[PDB]
Amino acid sequence: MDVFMKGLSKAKEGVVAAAEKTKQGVAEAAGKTKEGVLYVGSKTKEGVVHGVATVAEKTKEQVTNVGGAVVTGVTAVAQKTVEGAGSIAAATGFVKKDQ
Amino acid sequence: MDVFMKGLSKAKEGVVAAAEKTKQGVAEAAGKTKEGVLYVGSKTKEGVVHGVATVAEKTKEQVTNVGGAVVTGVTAVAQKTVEGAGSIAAATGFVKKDQ
Amino acid sequence: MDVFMKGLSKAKEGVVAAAEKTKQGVAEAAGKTKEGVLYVGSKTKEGVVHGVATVAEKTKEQVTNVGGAVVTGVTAVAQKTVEGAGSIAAATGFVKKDQ
Amino acid sequence: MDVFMKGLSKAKEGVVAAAEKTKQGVAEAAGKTKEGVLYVGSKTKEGVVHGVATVAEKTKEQVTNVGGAVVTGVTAVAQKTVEGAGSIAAATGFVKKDQ
Amino acid sequence: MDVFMKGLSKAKEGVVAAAEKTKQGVAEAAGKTKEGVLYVGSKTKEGVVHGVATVAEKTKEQVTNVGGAVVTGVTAVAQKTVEGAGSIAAATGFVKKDQ
Amino acid sequence: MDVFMKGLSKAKEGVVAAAEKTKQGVAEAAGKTKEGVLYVGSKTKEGVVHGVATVAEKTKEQVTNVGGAVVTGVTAVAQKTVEGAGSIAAATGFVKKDQ
Amino acid sequence: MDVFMKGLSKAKEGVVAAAEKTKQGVAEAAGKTKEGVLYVGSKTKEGVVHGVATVAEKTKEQVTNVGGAVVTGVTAVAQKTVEGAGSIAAATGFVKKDQ
Amino acid sequence: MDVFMKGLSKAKEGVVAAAEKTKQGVAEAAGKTKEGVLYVGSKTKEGVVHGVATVAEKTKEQVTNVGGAVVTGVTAVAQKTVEGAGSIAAATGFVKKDQ
Amino acid sequence: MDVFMKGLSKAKEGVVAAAEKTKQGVAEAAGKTKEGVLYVGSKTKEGVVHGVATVAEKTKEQVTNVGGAVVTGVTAVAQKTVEGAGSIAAATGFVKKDQ
Amino acid sequence: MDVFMKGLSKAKEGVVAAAEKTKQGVAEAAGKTKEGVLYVGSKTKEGVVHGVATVAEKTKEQVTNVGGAVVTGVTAVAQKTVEGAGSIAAATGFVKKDQ
Amino acid sequence: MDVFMKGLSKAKEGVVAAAEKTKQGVAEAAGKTKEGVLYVGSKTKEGVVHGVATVAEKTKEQVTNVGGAVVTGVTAVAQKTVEGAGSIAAATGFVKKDQ
Amino acid sequence: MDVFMKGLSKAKEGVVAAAEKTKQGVAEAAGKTKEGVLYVGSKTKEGVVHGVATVAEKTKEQVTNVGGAVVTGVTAVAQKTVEGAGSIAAATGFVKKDQ
Amino acid sequence: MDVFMKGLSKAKEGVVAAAEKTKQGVAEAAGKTKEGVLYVGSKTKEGVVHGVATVAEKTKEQVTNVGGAVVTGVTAVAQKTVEGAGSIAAATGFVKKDQ
Amino acid sequence: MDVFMKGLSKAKEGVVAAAEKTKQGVAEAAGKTKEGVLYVGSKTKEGVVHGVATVAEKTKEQVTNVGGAVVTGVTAVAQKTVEGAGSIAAATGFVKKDQ
Repeated sequence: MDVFMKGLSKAKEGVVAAAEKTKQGVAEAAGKTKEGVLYVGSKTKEGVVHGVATVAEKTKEQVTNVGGAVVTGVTAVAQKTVEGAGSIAAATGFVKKDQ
Repeated sequence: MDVFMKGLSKAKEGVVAAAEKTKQGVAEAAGKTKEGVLYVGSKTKEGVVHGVATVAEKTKEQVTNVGGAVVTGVTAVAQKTVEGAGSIAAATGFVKKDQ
Repeated sequence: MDVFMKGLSKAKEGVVAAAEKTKQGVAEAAGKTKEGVLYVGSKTKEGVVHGVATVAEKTKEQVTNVGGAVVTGVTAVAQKTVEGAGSIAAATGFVKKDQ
Repeated sequence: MDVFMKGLSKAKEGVVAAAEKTKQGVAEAAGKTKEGVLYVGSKTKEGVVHGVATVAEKTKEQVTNVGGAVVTGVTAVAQKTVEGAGSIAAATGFVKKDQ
Repeated sequence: MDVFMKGLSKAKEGVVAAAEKTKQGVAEAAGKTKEGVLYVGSKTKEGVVHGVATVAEKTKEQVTNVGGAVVTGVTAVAQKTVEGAGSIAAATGFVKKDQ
Repeated sequence: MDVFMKGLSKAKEGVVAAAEKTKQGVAEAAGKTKEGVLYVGSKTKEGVVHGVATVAEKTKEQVTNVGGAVVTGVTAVAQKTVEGAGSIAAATGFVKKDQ
Repeated sequence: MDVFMKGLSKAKEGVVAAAEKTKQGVAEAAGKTKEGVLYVGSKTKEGVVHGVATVAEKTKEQVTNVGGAVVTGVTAVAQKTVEGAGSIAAATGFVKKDQ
Repeated sequence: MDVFMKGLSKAKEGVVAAAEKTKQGVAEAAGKTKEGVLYVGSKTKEGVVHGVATVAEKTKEQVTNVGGAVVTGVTAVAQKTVEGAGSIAAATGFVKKDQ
Repeated sequence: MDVFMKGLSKAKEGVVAAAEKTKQGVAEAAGKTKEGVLYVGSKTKEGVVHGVATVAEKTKEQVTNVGGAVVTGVTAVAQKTVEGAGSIAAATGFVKKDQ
Repeated sequence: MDVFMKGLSKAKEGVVAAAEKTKQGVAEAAGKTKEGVLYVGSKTKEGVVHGVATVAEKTKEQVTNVGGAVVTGVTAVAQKTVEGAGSIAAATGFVKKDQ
Repeated sequence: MDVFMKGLSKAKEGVVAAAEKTKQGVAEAAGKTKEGVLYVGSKTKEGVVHGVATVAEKTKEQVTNVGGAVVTGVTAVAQKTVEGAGSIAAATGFVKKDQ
Repeated sequence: MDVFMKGLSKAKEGVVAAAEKTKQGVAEAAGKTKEGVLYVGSKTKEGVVHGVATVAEKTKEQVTNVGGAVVTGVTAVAQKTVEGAGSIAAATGFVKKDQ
Repeated sequence: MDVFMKGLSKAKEGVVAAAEKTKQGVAEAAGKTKEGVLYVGSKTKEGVVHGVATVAEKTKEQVTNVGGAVVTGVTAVAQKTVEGAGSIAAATGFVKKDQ
Repeated sequence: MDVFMKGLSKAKEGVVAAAEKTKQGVAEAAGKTKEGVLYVGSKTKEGVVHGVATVAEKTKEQVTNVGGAVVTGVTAVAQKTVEGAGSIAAATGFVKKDQ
């Protein structure tokens, strides 16, 4: 009863190798990001509103604007990022050369 | 009953190698970020509002603006970041050469 | 019953190697950041408002602006960051050469 | 029942090596940052407001502006950071050469 | 029942090595920072306001501005930081050469 | 039941080595900083205001500005910090050469 | 039940070595700083205001400005800090050479 | 939109009369009793247990006894309560005699 | 929108009369009692337990006894309460005799 | 929007009359009693326990006895309470005799 | 928006009359009693325990006895309370005789 | 928006009359009593214990007895209280006789 | 917005009359009593204990007895209180006889 | 916004009359008593203990007995209090006879 990602559970010998997120001449934007997160036997409440109550004995109008989580206005621009000749962006996980 | 990521649980021999987030000539922006986080047997409340109450015996209007979590205005710009010739951005996880 | 990330639990021999976040000619911005955080058997309350109450016997209008967590105005700009020839940005995790 | 990150729990021999956050010609900004933090059997309250009460027997308007945590105005700029030829930014975790 | 980061719990032999935060020609700014912090069996209250009360028998308007934690105005600028030729910024964790 | 960071708990032999925060030609600014802090079985109150009370039998307006913790105005600038040729900034954790 | 950082608890032989905060041609500023602090079985109150009371039988306006902890105006500037050729800033933790 | 019991809502003339719970030579017992109760726009939690958690890495048995509300042992006895001759127990709601 | 019990809402003339709980030679017992109670726009928590946690790395048994509200042992006895001749217990709500 | 019990809301003329709890030769007992109680816009916590935590690294048994509200041992006895002849217990709400 | 019990809200003429709790030859006992109580816009905590924590690295047993509110041992006895002939216990609310 | 008990809010003419708690030959006992109490905009904590902590590195047993509010031992006895002939206990609220 | 008990708020003419607690041949006992109490905009702490801490590195047993409020031992006895013939205990609220 | 008990707020004419606590042949006892008390905008701490701390490096047992408020031993006895014939105990609130 094992839960895992990117690995080995029961092996006499093992190798885990990785190369991630190599960037050259890049423009990036993000509102909310979650990377490498584990939840085990826990509660979680994010961007939550419980109760809304609007009561009036006499009035003209009543309105309500309620929101849990909101993301607006994400922009990314890139112009002429790479111009040099012979630019190289390489990523390798595992190189094995034995004699 | 093991929970894990990027590793080995039961192995006589093992190797864990990684190279991450190599950046050259980059522009990045973020509102909220979470990396390498573990929750075990815990509570969590982030960006939460519990109760909203609006009561009036006599009035003209009533409005409410309620929000848990809000992110606005994220921008990234890059211009002519790389111009030199022969620029190299390399990432490797594990190099094994034995004799 | 072990919870872990980037490691080995039960192994006769083991090696853990990593190289992370190598930056050259970069511009970065962030509102909130969390890296390498562990929660075990704990409470947590961040950006929280419990109760909202608005009561009036006689009035004209009533409005409310309530927010738990807010992030605004994140910007990053990069211009001509790299111009020298033969610039190198390298990251390696583990190099093994034995005789 | 062990909780850990970047390490070994039960191993006859082990090695933990890391090289992190190597920066050259960089501009960085942040509002709030948390790195290498452990919570065990503890409470935590950050940016919290408990109760809001607005009561009037007679009035014209009533408004409220309430916020738990707020971050505004984060900016980073970089210009011509690197111009020298043959600039090198290298990061290595573990180098093993034995005879 | 051990909780740890960047280390070994039960091993006959072990080595822990690290090189962190090597900076050259960098400009950095931060509002609030937390590094290498442990909480065990403790309370914590940071940027908190408990109660808000606004009562009037007769008035015209009533407003309230309440905030727990606020960060504003973080800026970083870098210009022509590196110009010398053959600049090197290197970081290594562990070098092992034995005869 | 041991809680620790950057160390070994139960090992016949062990070595802990580190080199941190090597800076050359850098400009840094911070509002609040916490490094290497331990809390065990303790209370903590920082930037806290308990109660707010505003009562008037007759008035025109009433407003309140309340804040727990505030940080404003953090700036860092760097210009032509490094110009000499062959500048080196090196950091190493552990060098082992035995005969 | 041991709580520690940067050390060994139960080991026949051990070595703890560190080199930290080596600076050359740097400009730094900070509002509040805490380094190497331990709290055990203690209370702590910093930047706290308990009660706010504003009462008037008859008036025109009433306002209040209350703050627990405030930091403003932190600036750092560096210009042409390093110009000599062959400048070296090195940091090492442990060098072991035995015969 | 009227909700009521034992009464009149819209009537030019009305009469409400009642005689309740007339007891003679009686024995009564009760565990929990609720009489004449109104709930309007409210929450209510009585005899509630939220969460049950039983976790063991190694053990022999584990059992749990959980209960929300429990009533036990209610008894009533009456013997020869009434022996006098001509005992009367009368109840009347409304007697109207007009001339 | 009126909520009521034992009364009149909109009537030119009205009468409310009642006679309740007339007791003679009685024995009564009760554990918990609620009479004439109104809840409007309120919370309520009575006899509540929130969380139960039982964790063991190694043990033999573990048991738990949890209860919200408990009532035990209610008894009432009556013997020869009434023996006099011509005992009267009368209850009337409203007697109207007009000339 | 009126909430009431035993009364009149909108009536030109009205009468409210009551006679309650007339007792003769009675024995009564109670654990907890609530009579004539109003809750409006309020919180309430009675007989509550929040958290239960039982943790052991090594042990033999562990048990817990937790209770919110408990009532035990209520008894009432009556013997030969009334023996006189011609005993009267009368209750009337309203007697109206006009000429 | 009126909340009331045993009364009149809007009436040209009104009368409120009551006679309560007339006792003769009675024995009464009570643990806790609440009569004529009003809660408006208030908090309330009665018989409450917040947190329970039991932690042991090595032990044999651990038990806990926790209780919020407890009532035990309520008894009432009456014997031959009334023996005189022609005893009267009368209660009247309102007597109106006009000429 | 009026909250009241046993009274009139808006009436040209009104009368409030009451006769309460007339006792003859009675025996009464009580642990805790509350009569005629008003709470408005206030806090209240009665019989409360906040935190329980039991920690041991090595021990044999550990137990805890915690209680918020406790009432024990309430008794009332009455014997031959009334023996005289023609005893009268009368209670009246309002007697109106006009000419 | 008026809160009151046993009275009139807005009436051209009014009368408030009461007769309470008339006792003859009575025995009474009480542990704690509260009569005619008003709380407005105030705090209140009665019978409260905040923190409990029990820590031992090595021991055999540890126990704790903690209590907020405790009442024990309340008794009342009455014997042959009334024996004279023609004893009268009368209570009246308001007698109105006009010519 | 008036808070009151046993009175009139806004009335052209008014009368407040009361007769309370008339006792004949009575025995009474009480531990703590509060009558006619008003709290407005004040703090209050009665029978409170803040912190409990028990720490031992090596010991055999440790126990603690802590109590906030305690009442014990309240007794009342009455015997043959009234024996004279024609004893009268009368209480009246208001007698109005006009010509």
